[PDB]
Amino acid sequence: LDSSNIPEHIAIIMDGNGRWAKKRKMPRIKGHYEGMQTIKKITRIASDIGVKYLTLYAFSTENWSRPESEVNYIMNLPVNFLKTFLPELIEKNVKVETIGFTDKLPKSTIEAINNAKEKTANNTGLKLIFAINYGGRAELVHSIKNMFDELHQQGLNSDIIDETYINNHLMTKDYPDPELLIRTSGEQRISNFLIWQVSYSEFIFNQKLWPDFDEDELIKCIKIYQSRQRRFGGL
Amino acid sequence: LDSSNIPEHIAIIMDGNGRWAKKRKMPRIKGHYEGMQTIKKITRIASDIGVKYLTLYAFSTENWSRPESEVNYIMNLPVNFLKTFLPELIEKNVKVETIGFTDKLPKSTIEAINNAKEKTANNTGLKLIFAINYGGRAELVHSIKNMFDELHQQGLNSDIIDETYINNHLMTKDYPDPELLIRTSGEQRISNFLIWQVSYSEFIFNQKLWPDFDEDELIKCIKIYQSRQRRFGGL
Ligand SMILES: CC(C)=CCC/C(C)=C/CC/C(C)=C/COP(=O)(O)OP(=O)(O)O
Ligand SMILES: CC(C)=CCC/C(C)=C/CC/C(C)=C/COP(=O)(O)OP(=O)(O)O
Ligand SMILES: [Mg+2]
Ligand SMILES: [Mg+2]
Repeated sequence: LDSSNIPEHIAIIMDGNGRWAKKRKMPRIKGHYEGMQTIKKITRIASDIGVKYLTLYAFSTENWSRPESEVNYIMNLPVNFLKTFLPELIEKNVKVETIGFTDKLPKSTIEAINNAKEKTANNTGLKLIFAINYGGRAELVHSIKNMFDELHQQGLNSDIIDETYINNHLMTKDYPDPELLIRTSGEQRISNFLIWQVSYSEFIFNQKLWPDFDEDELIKCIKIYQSRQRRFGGL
Repeated sequence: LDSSNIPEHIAIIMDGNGRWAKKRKMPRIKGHYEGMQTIKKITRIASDIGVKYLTLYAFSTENWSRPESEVNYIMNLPVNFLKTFLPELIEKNVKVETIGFTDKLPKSTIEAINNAKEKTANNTGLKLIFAINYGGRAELVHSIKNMFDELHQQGLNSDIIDETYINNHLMTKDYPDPELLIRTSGEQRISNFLIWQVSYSEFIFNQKLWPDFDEDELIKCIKIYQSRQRRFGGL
């Protein structure tokens, strides 16, 4: 890797958990258990190579359509993840954050995530950002409702609204846009993830199912990214 | 092709014109001339197989950064395209439309496009939609400014705003979202194209440079699309 060109913000769509379990004739939830564990692997390497922000698509606003047993299992898994891994996150200087409508989560999940946020609030290393009950269209709807009230309450007109003003009212207002979006499993689509923020991101569609995605694969994606030629509409 | 599953709306990022000319040691504008001609090829096949909407990314809000000679050439090419091809568009029942901030175009280009719009306004076949001076972030900024005024002038609160209401205030309010987004040249990014509307589109990153993209290649992309398994967040 060119150590002077580590991306600041990698976003990942963690797809293929279900297929990983079905290849092994196991229930879909087993694939989610293993995908939860794989988050720990990827968090370690991203932190050790100096990525600043890692956003993971854990549960979309459309995933409520799935069987309740699967929704409940995914929504409970942060409790298991933090019980075993929070001490290492604190020691590695990682700061835990979320984006999405996290008030809809089980109360025990809200409590475990709030505890992890408070215990890492002053950490200055990798920001590990879980997008949970998150979707780009609903993010924009919410941000638009807030900008409408804010401008009216500040006695302002919509002439102030520009692309920059929108950036600063999104759930991702404190993060740069990702340079790199990775999706595993070989699907080629963004599925409502960060749709405003990925306007000029490089995309990598990695063929491994998420539970098989490991440190070496992350490094291979970064090396591919370092070969891309970004132009932002110019020459 | 499965004739019962022709996508209704294909969106295409027409990339690689510059590289096509540079491979031949020709100026970049020559590649744009040839890309203009290739639009005619693709319009014919899309219309003959029964695609309903074809949106082409002709000039982005970021492409103003490019050399003025190149911007002027691209902005003038619709005049040449319509002079030679408008009669065939009228006979093929195609309806010409645009999205973007088309008031910024040369006056002779505005006149030629307005003439083509008027002469095809009642056509019921393929909608051939040029995205010219178009970008998804600026589209959203403009739509947001309009929704803020509309709600205030109708004595409404922002509680009405939902994903549907946004769809109905975009430049693409009269089009379904594309099932398929194709980008030529092997770049893997969306570059501000239709960023709200492609939330669940299938992506195909075709390796041909745009002037080499032909009917056979379009049909191959549709056959790939017909093999994709779309899930919209569910199982
Ligand atoms: C700390 C924390 C957030 C833990 C929870 C992590 C976790 C298990 C997120 C689920 C991610 C998800 C919906 C993957 C999609 O694979 P898929 O089900 O679509 O797989 P398929 O396409 O092969 O069926
Ligand atoms: C009717 C009508 C709208 C005519 C005009 C069509 C036309 C020539 C559009 C230009 C499309 C464009 C900016 C392609 C990008 O290739 P690129 O310049 O980025 O190629 P490169 O990446 O290989 O340099
Ligand atoms: Mg999936
Ligand atoms: Mg290009």
